[PDB]
Amino acid sequence: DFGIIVILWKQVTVKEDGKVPLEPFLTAAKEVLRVVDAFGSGFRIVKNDIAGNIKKLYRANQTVHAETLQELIIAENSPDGLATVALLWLKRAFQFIASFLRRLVVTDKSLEQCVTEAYNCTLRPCHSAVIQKVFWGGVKLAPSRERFYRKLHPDLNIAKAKIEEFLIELHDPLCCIVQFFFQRELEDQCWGDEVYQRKDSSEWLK
Repeated sequence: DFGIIVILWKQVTVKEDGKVPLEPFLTAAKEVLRVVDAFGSGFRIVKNDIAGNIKKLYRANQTVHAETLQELIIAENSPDGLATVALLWLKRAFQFIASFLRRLVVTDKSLEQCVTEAYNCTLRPCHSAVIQKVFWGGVKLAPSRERFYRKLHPDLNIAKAKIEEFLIELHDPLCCIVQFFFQRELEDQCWGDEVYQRKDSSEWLK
């Protein structure tokens, strides 16, 4: 039922006010772990990042009861806030996953090459030398594109189409959070994938 990731991300509606609803975001965030699981144990760092930071954002909102991500981060008003740090790293992980999957579905590069390029433009500068070496060790455990697709859905054509549909629905909420983190001067290292992060949520397809 991989296609549920598209439905859940479509529920993360960014309206004209440019705020991301918190509960729909976290519900859809958890589904991104499917993508990560299809890569396997070489994505342990990314997996634990995403899962740990989802849980921290629920914990950071337990008393604040913010309706939107922006409201929660504004409430904390600190770069060391527990939601603020958790969302920094969840944002970066989703910029990595978006870049990896964009390259996978638009190019004929190997899956290992797609993940290398994705890492390089997202999480790599955020990682110490020793953690980069752990990540490269996990990239050695990369599956093929086809194995990875089939872990998502047994039909390769459905897996590819649904990754593309997911990328469209991830785009606006993610790019809104990326912009917000610049507005608040919270992101100093990870710039992400310039093609994906263009304004239109389907520009990257071309």
